[PDB]
Amino acid sequence: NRKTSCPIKINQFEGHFMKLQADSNYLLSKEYEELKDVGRNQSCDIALLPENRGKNRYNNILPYDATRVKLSGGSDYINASYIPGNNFRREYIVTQGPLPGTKDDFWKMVWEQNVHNIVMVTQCVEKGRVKCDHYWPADQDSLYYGDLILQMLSESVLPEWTIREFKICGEEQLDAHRLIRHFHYTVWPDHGVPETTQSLIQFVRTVRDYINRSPGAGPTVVHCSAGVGRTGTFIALDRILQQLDSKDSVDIYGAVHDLRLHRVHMVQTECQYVYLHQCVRDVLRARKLR
Ligand SMILES: [Cl-]
Ligand SMILES: [Cl-]
Repeated sequence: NRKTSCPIKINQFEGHFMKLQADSNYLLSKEYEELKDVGRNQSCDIALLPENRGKNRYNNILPYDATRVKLSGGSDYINASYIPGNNFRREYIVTQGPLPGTKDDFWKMVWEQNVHNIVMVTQCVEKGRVKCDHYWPADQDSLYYGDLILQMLSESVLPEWTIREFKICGEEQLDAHRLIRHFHYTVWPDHGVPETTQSLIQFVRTVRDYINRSPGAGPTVVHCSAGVGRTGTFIALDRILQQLDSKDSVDIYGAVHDLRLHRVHMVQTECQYVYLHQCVRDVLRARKLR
């Protein structure tokens, strides 16, 4: 029944988005609402098993069975979902903020899934509430995490994000040792989206640049506290900005639709949906004049 895609010619985008926003977002809200049930036929039965409650930060925010990431061994559960790319599977892994009791699991998944890049879009504490464990080392002294050894090589604080590099080694499969880059966006507001489009556009472009210069990146891990709206907004913006560099139409609706198929709450508020439109708007406004 419902639309899976709403492509807009770039030359029409400014007017499209104005029309969507007219009459207090009348049409924007109607469009957003058409996405409401996408993916929602899918079960999370494994995530709900009695063994796994402690492994979920939030008991009501769970991976679908069909797209969950599995750990090797006798207890395969982690709160994490695969997101396919346009050209190949497993472009992204979306996950929750690791718990003290799941941080070893997190690094095991990183190792086993050949991940080279992690994007974190939450602070560890927000508004007095714990949102994520500090699941990486506090300094440059090496530490075991389960069967893995980790050592932080650098930690670089920038105005709106912090970039860390780690050495990691686990049981040898496709590699025997690895460098991990971690991109920590530190300024997402406590309720609402970033104040500027520029900030997240530049964060997404920076991460994408680092990924693209890797000889082999693996899936990119993206997490907030729950692996929900902020993470989905990040990934959607990555897709949308690449679209603007390749095609003469942009499909924000489709980008969000595609994410919702694979995990609950991928772009979770109308405000995030609006923000994605504002980002596209602003890029196109600039380009029109250059
Ligand atoms: Cl996939
Ligand atoms: Cl791809």
